[PDB]
Amino acid sequence: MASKPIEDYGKGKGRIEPMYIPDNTFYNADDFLVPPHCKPYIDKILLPGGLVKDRVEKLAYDIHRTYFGEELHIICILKGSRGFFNLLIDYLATIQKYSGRESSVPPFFEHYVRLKSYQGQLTVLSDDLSIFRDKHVLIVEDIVDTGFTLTEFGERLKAVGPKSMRIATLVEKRTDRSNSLKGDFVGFSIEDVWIVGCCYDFNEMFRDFDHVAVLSDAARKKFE
Amino acid sequence: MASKPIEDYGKGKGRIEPMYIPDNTFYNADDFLVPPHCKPYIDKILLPGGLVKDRVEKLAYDIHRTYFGEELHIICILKGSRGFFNLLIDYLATIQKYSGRESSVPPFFEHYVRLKQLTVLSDDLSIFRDKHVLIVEDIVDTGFTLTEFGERLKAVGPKSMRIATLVEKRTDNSLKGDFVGFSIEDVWIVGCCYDFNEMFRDFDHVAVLSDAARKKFEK
Amino acid sequence: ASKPIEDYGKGKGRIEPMYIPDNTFYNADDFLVPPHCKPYIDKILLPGGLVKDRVEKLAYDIHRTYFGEELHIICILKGSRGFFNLLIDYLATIQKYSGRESSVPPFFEHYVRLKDDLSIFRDKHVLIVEDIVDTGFTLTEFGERLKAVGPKSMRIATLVEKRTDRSNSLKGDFVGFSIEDVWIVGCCYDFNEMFRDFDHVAVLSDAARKKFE
Amino acid sequence: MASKPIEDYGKGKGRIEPMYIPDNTFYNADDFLVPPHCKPYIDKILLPGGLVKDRVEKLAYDIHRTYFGEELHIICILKGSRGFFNLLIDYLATIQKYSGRESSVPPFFEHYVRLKSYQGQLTVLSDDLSIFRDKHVLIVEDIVDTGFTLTEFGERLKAVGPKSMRIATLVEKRTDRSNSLKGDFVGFSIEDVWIVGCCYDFNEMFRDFDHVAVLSDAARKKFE
Ligand SMILES: O=c1[nH]cnc2c1ncn2[C@@H]1O[C@H](COP(=O)(O)O)[C@@H](O)[C@H]1O
Ligand SMILES: O=c1[nH]cnc2c1ncn2[C@@H]1O[C@H](COP(=O)(O)O)[C@@H](O)[C@H]1O
Ligand SMILES: O=c1[nH]cnc2c1ncn2[C@@H]1O[C@H](COP(=O)(O)O)[C@@H](O)[C@H]1O
Ligand SMILES: O=c1[nH]cnc2c1ncn2[C@@H]1O[C@H](COP(=O)(O)O)[C@@H](O)[C@H]1O
Repeated sequence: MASKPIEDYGKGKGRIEPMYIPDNTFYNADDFLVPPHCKPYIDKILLPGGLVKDRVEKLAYDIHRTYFGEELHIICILKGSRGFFNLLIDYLATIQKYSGRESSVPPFFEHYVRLKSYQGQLTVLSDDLSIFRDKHVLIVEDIVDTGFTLTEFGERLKAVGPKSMRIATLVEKRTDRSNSLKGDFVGFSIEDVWIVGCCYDFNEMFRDFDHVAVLSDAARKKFE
Repeated sequence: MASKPIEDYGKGKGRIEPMYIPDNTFYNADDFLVPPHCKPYIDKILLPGGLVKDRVEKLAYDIHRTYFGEELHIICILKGSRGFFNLLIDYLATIQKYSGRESSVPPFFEHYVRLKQLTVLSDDLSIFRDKHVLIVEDIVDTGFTLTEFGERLKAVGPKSMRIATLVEKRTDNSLKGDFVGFSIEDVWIVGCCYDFNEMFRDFDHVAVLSDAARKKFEK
Repeated sequence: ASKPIEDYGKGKGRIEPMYIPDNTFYNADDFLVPPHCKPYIDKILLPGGLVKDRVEKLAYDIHRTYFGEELHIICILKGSRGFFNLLIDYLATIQKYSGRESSVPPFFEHYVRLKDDLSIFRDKHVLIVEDIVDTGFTLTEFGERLKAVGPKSMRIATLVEKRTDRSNSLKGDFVGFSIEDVWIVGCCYDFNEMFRDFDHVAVLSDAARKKFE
Repeated sequence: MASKPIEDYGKGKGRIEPMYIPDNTFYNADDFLVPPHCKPYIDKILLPGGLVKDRVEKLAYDIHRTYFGEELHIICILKGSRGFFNLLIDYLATIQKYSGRESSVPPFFEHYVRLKSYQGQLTVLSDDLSIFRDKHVLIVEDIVDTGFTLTEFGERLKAVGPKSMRIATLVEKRTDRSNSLKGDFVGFSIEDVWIVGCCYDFNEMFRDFDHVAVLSDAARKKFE
């Protein structure tokens, strides 16, 4: 199960389709507890924080099944993936701990990279990538929009010759701006809106909000 | 904030309206991790367990503001309300522990009653005379259980009486809670402590009772 | 898997509990204590997180013992509410992530209170969940009434057992901790209905006893 | 509350003393659920994972009081402080959300720096540190042993002229090798032993184990 041709990277071949959130589907912010610093700026909730956690649990189970009994090197793309990545590795460990079928291989080995995208150029702040040579690698990203970040990071990783490369992203946007790259383990498919909350930011703001929400015309102005 | 006329009980007067879940609107069970004993029987998830939790956090916040600084007696109607009740008391305690404005009264005093048509079995209610009482119920359908118990509780002379219920069904008129998580369509739900002949309580999400479920578990 | 009725209360074949030595405690000032409890809590015998870590292991032991079997778990209200809710969360999660699949639910829950119809427990595997065993009187007497209905098997899960001077003391089958003989409050444990919502297991202090007697 | 002379960095001046764990005081591993990959190696548990969580809640409350009202920039020292830092920011956000207060300022601003120490040399992998000029900065670290890493990193951060600089560390060791640096928000004071578990590693092993254990002889030999 862990094996996968390197050329399938970014194709999402053989993936389990993500949960589909239809266009214009939102919950009211007023039905949730919204902290004061966020209250003026949040109107519509796309993904309740608890719904995110439920979905991440299923993804972790899918990931556990793929890499069962294999060494798994998981890369957190900082800053955005922090929340998703921390949830995923907590579930991977717990699943492994309670599994009725045991292994002497740890559930994962964690790695961190900082990607700064300019759409154009991609900056990388990370340790040497040669460590990934011959490893099963799982890249964790918060959201895929155009696909640029993961495509060019993907080429830089293929150069060191990993054993396999897969992508986990919490959300994928349905957008005409996409280069067609898709993830292998995807939480949700959403319409083309800018989201905030649950680590998603807008100019470094709103990461601590517990739910995934849509901007607000209001908020774009005060924080642009 | 805590005072309120006893005859307002069951009217939902001045409440914050619940989250409205439109008819025929569900998540696909295949998008969630479903345990093997439930796999064959769950197809439509009405309320993900996380959505439940997020909503209960908000109700606990509304409850905390309603009884702030007041002695609050909360009654759990067993067995169905235990998961919501347990979630609610956990948020109440945490909200009070992290509050700026401090207090010497505990966040709640807990009490338990059970079901028998079923009615509540509640060992000597005279301890509720002159107390602020909050009754916690898993779901309100016809409103019979809460109406019948509410009359018996009124008889001991509580200081106030309010209802928290996770879900209220839209069914043909009717008793309403004060702190209500969700308004849903008139369907039978299982999971998250909701049962169908004692089955499905431990499933983590709120699902619609399927045909397969009904046929397998019908008494 | 399931066992002789006469072994009830003996803890026969059990895994001994974590043994907390006499006079061993944490300082309450190292923890966050809410204002209603702060005047009264000084010594923490069991941090709430240690209770949760230990309940995880007991739930795993219970999962193993009843694997594949229909398990009816009885919660002795009100004190056992915290422990029982922890236990059933873990039992369900362990089953859900096991992957070593089973069609029976992880448990069927049941509730009893202190001063009902036990007939439903005839021919059932029963686990009685109790918050703490002190003299053992509560579980001895309840056990005799449950034995009268003819359960298939009976075992006891108790979060704590006190070390008393009593001989032939009732022992549980899945026990979290052995502690010194002192009154404890917090984590659902009470003193005249006070302190249940505090997050940690504390020793009842003199101030607490005098204030809440 | 949040102001403090830059010269006091590393002195733990005016701090709330940590929980003191006496020498040779531990829990037995058999009383906990230990996953198959760790089972042969864990004997002694110094700090159950749940005791860590309860302690970090108190430390989060202390931090919350210290920076109440101000903009707090908290830096996660990768990789070891990942789990501590994640717990910390969860608590800070939850504390603020439930507070009587109605702040308009977010509970924190997150930042990540990977440090690699050689006792010597210190490699700093991060985004530009000059964004911390005139900010209240809290450095989050997993454990202070010699104090070398935080002394050297402290000097590199003083060069951008932060408004204040404090240190949160989950554990500090009672050692002979220490240069005397001590943290301002410290969870525990422990005897001088190597610890693994709860993100603490021994050559990149054991991070996912849920409890803080002492490195055993079986672990050393196996992972030396
Ligand atoms: O809706 C959004 N909210 C917050 N960040 C986003 C959003 N969409 C894209 N991004 C950011 O842009 C990066 C990837 O964009 P891509 O390279 O166009 O696929 C993510 O890793 C995020 O940092
Ligand atoms: O859809 C359902 N699923 C599970 N239990 C239900 C459902 N609808 C009603 N009940 C049970 O019926 C009891 C009382 O309903 P009511 O008295 O008609 O309002 C509730 O306390 C529930 O536990
Ligand atoms: O130290 C204690 N704190 C709180 N309740 C206790 C304590 N010791 C005994 N109890 C209560 O007394 C009952 C057990 O007493 P026993 O029958 O003497 O074993 C339990 O149901 C508890 O709820
Ligand atoms: O007992 C230990 N277990 C795991 N890592 C440790 C231990 N002691 C020190 N370290 C690592 O060594 C780094 C440097 O500690 P220093 O000696 O104070 O510079 C810390 O940030 C830890 O990551």
